[PDB]
Amino acid sequence: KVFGRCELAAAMKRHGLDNYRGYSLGNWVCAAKFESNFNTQATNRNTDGSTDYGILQINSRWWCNDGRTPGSRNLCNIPCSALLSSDITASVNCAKKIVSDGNGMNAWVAWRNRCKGTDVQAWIRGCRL
Ligand SMILES: [Cl-]
Ligand SMILES: [Pt+2]
Ligand SMILES: [Pt+2]
Repeated sequence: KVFGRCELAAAMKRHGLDNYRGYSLGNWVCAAKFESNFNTQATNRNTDGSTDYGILQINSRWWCNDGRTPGSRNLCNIPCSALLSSDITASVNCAKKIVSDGNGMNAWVAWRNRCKGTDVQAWIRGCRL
């Protein structure tokens, strides 16, 4: 499922990401834009042999079990396949443990390089929330 900008914002807001640990909704949407281009089915192989999964490109080295990442953790206690659902509940729930880790949204390189310090609330601009 490829979300719409304001569709995704609404869904994330409905799941409690707006201002979660201080990160306004715009950050979470901008993160999704530059991670998966809003596509729940996005997958991408990392250099280390891990894979990034879903709307926020959650990664198999620490966060989920994909059955093929040697010496990884499943800190969110889910199959990585669960992050490719058209229902974003597990992507959001796992992002909430990721973002609490102490690194914040810096865990996402896309957010750090493309969203951090930008007018991120442009990404929610015009949406009925
Ligand atoms: Cl839900
Ligand atoms: Pt929820
Ligand atoms: Pt939902």
